[PDB]
Amino acid sequence: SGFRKMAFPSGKVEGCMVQVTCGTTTLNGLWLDDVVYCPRHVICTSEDMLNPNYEDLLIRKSNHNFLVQAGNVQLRVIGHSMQNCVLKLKVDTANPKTPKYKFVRIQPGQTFSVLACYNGSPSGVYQCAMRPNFTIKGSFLNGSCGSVGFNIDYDCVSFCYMHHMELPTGVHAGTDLEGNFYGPFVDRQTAQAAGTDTTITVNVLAWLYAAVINGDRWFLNRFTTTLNDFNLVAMKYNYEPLTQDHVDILGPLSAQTGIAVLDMCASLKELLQNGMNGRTILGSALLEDEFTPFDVVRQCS
Amino acid sequence: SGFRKMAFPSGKVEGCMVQVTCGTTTLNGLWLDDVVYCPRHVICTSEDMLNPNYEDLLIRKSNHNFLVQAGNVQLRVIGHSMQNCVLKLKVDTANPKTPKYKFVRIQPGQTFSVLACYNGSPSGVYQCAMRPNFTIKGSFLNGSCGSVGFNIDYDCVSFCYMHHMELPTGVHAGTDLEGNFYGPFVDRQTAQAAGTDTTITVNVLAWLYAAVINGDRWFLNRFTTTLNDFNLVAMKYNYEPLTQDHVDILGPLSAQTGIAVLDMCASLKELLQNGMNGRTILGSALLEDEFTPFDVVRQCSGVTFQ
Ligand SMILES: CNC(=O)c1cc(Br)cc([N+](=O)[O-])c1N[C@@H]1CCCC[C@@H]1NC(=O)c1cncc2ccccc12
Ligand SMILES: CNC(=O)c1cc(Br)cc([N+](=O)[O-])c1N[C@@H]1CCCC[C@@H]1NC(=O)c1cncc2ccccc12
Repeated sequence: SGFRKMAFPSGKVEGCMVQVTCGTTTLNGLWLDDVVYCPRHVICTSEDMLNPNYEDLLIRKSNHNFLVQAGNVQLRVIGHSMQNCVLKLKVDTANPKTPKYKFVRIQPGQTFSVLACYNGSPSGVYQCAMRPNFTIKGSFLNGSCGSVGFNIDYDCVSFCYMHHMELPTGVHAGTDLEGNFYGPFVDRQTAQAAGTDTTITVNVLAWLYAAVINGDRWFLNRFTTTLNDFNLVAMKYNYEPLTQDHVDILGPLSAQTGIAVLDMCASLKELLQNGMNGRTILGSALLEDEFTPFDVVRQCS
Repeated sequence: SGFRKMAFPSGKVEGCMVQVTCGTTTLNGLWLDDVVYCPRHVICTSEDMLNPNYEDLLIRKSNHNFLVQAGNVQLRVIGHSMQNCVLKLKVDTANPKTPKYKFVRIQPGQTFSVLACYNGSPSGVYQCAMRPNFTIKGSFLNGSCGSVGFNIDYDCVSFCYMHHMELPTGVHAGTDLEGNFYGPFVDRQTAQAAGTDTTITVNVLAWLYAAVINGDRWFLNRFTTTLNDFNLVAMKYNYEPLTQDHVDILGPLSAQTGIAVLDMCASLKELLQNGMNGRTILGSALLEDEFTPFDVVRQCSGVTFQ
């Protein structure tokens, strides 16, 4: 028992972290097989960032203009290309520590583990959720670009995020590993306000099921609601509307606990309307929305 | 910016995790050089657990009763011994992925990362604190015994915890890597109770400094308090007494923020008495006590590891 914010073991990703330097600009890269992936803004100077022409900036660089270092050892570049917002550097050798991997584009509300790196060396590993406004509330400092987010399934690493920037509100924005940004953000130094965020309804429901599994059941009530009646309450408290696909994804947790999803929604409605009255759920005084149903299943059997 | 419950990179420890099977029992072992360390209760049947005599039960086993697998490679056991509550199995082959390591016994309130493993496979990593009652509030299922907790200094892994059991109240208990339990617990299926816990004060102060570093300042005030006056309020709300040593280790965070420790203590005193008035600190409606001053510095300055 117990329920913790748990990241995947980072070893398989650590073996892929390199340093990428173009001019004086240096950030982290992801070395998989014979390709190194990193944010394309490594080819920009600070003044370039205000209004970059990435296609022009790329021709004025060359294979020799890229300095890739794997553990203080330099790698040699044999090719350069740009796919959306990621730079791809073909190198001399396939990484011998390349894990079984895929590139995936996650949906908002899905979670993943981030390996925060600086100069190609890891600082820490933590769990994040792709927020409905396509930011993530990460922990990143200057030099962290190129750090990646990932999930690990039975020995295959699914890379889903590469870090590009911190917005003025302190949240983070990035691309998938094909270089397409999550959300409407762009790799330019310009006003880009993230839209207002919302609470991930299905994740909050997943976490309440985790609480019931761990013995917290004071919030269960005898009432029920419909999907439409619940969604009227959700919009009032800035919760994502609940869909039938979300109900189905909670099916495993509803079956293990015997609590129907729309019954749990009735419990959630009361929690939104009345608060918690000085109680906690899984040690939290607030409703937690960065655990997916699959995150709950993994820890809660 | 941002502040997360952040674990160490686990790769170095992942390379040491093996599976240990004795009879119908399988749990995790830690393979360092040519030795595998694991909970000694792997030699017990369920009936043995009610009142085991480990010295007798170990005399009754042999090298061949132990099946050790590192991934898909079987390792052959050439010796078995017991050091307190840990079993030590000498194997023919040294782990080529053995990192620089030490075995340390941590103090209550200190933090570490747990690499949750099952059948020798790492499943997840998270940060936890050694609670003042010498339990940890972990996330563990059946088969997790032998999972280890650790810290990393540059390239050296300091192992400090090996998981042995879940108490009936749902918290977790274990040993250092010399086999000595943290707390008054024993590896026996018998009535056992953890003592009453307290809040780790120096960690709450560290976390408040992390909040200021991240721009949360609404809880700051113009007052300062004395050590004694604070401790009078702290002990009344089940907080650990604040010591001069705790003030000194908070020094870097105090200097980086320009907020004196006893100045922050005035904020903590008001927070303990009055709550947050519907506000949050680093996204939490409660005071967090599982970040040490060193954890805060490591995360907010970008300390890295091999
Ligand atoms: C801060 N400002 C922006 O992050 C930013 C904002 C916008 Br709008 C657009 C871009 N853009 O287009 O690349 C940005 N990235 C910067 C531009 C050049 C390359 C990388 C730069 N950022 C980091 O190094 C960085 C990453 N993570 C957390 C941080 C925390 C503190 C300081 C810096 C970071
Ligand atoms: C649950 N019960 C106890 O864990 C327990 C309780 C007491 Br009282 C004493 C011991 N003791 O003496 O070892 C215990 N360990 C068990 C006995 C034999 C060896 C390993 C056993 N535990 C696990 O497999 C385990 C570990 N962590 C979380 C779990 C969650 C659910 C189920 C099992 C676990």
